[PDB]
This record gives sequence, structure tokens and C-alpha cells, in this order.
Amino acid sequence: SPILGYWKIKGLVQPTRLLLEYLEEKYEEHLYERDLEFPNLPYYIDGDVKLTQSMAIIRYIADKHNMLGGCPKERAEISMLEGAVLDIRYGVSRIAYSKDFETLKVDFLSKLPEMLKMFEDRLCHKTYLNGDHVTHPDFMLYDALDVVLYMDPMCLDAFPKLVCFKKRIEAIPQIDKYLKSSKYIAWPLQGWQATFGGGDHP
Amino acid sequence: SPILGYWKIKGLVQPTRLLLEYLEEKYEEHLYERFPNLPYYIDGDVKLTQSMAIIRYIADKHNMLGGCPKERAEISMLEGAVLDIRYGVSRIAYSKDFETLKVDFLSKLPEMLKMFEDRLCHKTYLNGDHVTHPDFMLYDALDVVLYMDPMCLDAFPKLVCFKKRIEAIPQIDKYLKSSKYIAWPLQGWQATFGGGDHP
Repeated sequence: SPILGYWKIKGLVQPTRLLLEYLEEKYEEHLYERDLEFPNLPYYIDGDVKLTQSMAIIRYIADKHNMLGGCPKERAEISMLEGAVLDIRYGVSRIAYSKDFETLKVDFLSKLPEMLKMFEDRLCHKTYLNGDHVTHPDFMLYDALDVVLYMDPMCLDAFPKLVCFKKRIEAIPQIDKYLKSSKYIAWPLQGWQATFGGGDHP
Repeated sequence: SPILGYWKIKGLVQPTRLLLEYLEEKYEEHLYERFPNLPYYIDGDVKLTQSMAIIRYIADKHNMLGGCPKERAEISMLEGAVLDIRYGVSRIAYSKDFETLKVDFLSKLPEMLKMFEDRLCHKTYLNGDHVTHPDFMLYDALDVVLYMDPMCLDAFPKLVCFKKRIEAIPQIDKYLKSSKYIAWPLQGWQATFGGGDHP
């Protein structure tokens, strides 16, 4: 059975866990708690491959299920959505370990509406980000939305399509079951030492 | 002709430029001096943003991303590992605290480079006998960290060899000596590191 190793946090691997549950893949986790030889996190091991880099890991899983895109144009479209979600999610992580977080968050939250609106407009004519069918950037976006809502519970008040998308992802039977399961890591969002999304509880 | 739009800097687009030159693709640039999301790439029906989507698209058109999920993952892994270096520079380059943040980065750098050094002991390029897009990403990353610290490759003779091997590819050698080459800046002009009009 494939092994996914990471900290016992949401962090970089949360969209990968959602994708795996969506696909009903069987996998074990190595969960590293607060306290090959270090090692390098996250990693993903099945028979064939040994991977590091969270984006290589999620892309591989998507790739094994033919979800990366059927032609160069489609695959670039998916890569583009990926990069656009990462600007949000990395935007959070970039400031979440600062003593100055309270200041830096002002800048971040000022730029967030424009970042969100691309996804909003995209969602006005598509059910999921790439259309009728779920793709891996959908779970990346879900994770980014979950994280920013802890930063600003109001940040989606002006985005009803994104509000709807978040509920839609939550209603996928595999996902709804996973979020209610004992497998679900609710918190922390970042490493425990973080000023935002760290600590033991919300 | 495809159009590549970006600031007139090296920045996020330099490896893409090296890939297009490697492949001898005819392309036009829109070079912004001194409003569109940058970079953009426009060929016939595709209009792309996000620099990773662009370089991967160009690679994809030339069948260079990988033949199976395993090989594609390996290339994405290489990609992500180069970006840890390149973005690592970028994230401190604009800080008032650059000089102090530099110390931490240069202390973490040998650890990052060693992975590439080992991988290059028994392969000519990152993925073996043939060039892939992460080679040009690595080239750009090496060029950048050498301005930060001229001696940071002294412990890495296989990386020093690799950088010269890339420069000796005839397309690359020619492009580097051409009028199209943008030598400087490495970052936005306003950066503390790799900014300004000249080195």
C-alpha cells in the first residue's frame, strides 16, 4: 500500500489527502508529531516510485488516474490553476511564521480579493475549476479557502460562487465521509510553531 | 509567432527563454520596462499565465515532460527542488532585512545543492543523457546564487561542470552572446539583491 509521510498537520499535503480520498485510493500514513534519516517531508512511496515535493506527489497521483489533462493545452490550463491556488496558499505560509504576522496579514488580505475573483469568474460558467469533472486543483482551492477563512471568516462574503464551491466539495460522498472520519486532521494549518494556524487547537 | 510577455529582467522567465532558444523556437517578446498578469504566453489558441504553466506547456509541445507517470513525477520533483532554491532567493531579495536573511539562506544552500551534485555524478544532465526543462531552471538558479556568493559552488565541482556544459550547447552559447540576452537585473529593479540597472 502506498505510504504518505508528512507532519500531523494540514500543511502542504492536505489537498493530496483529499484527492486520495476522492479517488478511494488505499494508502497508509506516516504522521510526524511535534517532538531516510531526517527525513524529507512530505514523501510518497509505493512499489515503483519514491517521491518528495508536494506538487510532484499530487500530480503523480492525479497522473495515475489520467486527471492531468488530455492535451498540452488542457494540461497547461490545469497547471495554471495550480499555480494560481499556490499564490494564495503560499501567500499564507510566507507570513504565518512571523512575529509581524498581524501587519503582514493586512497586505495579504488586501490582495486576496483580486486573487479570489479569478476563481469566482471561472466558477460562473463551470461547476468545478476545469468544468464538469473534479481535478486536483479543486482540492488545492478547497484547502486554500479553508485556510483563508480562519484568517478572515468574512473573506468570501463577496464571493457566493466560491461559497457554493466549498459546500459542493464538502458534499462529494467520499469527502463528506473523510471530513467526519477519524482520519481527518482538522488543525493545525501550518507547523505548530506558527503565529497563524499553529498551536494545538483553533 | 508565439508571444512571451514579462518585465525586462531575468526573473521568473529566464529558464523559459533558455528553453525556447534550446528548441530553436521562433518567438516574440513583450518586454515591460520601468495592467497584465506577468508572465504571459500567447500562441494560437492558448493564452497562459503562471511561469511554471508556461515552461511546462512549451516542454509539453516538444514531448519533453515524461513518457509515463513515473518519469513525469521525476521531472516535477526536479522542478520543485530547483524552485526551492530560486524562490528561496526571491523571498529574501526584496526585504529590508536582506543582508541578515542572506546568512541563513547561504547556510541552507549547500544542503540543497548537494542533491543536484550527487545526481550529476552519474548523469550528464538532470534526467540523464538529454536536456529537460529543469536543467535550464537549474542553470538560472546557479547563475543567481553565484551573484549572492561567488564561492558557493566551490565545494560543488559537478555543478560547476554542469553550468559550463549548458553554456556550451551551441544554441545557448549563441543566445548568451546575442542582443536578445538580458544579463541584469535578476529580480525586479527595486530589489535589495539582484536589482538596479547594472551589477
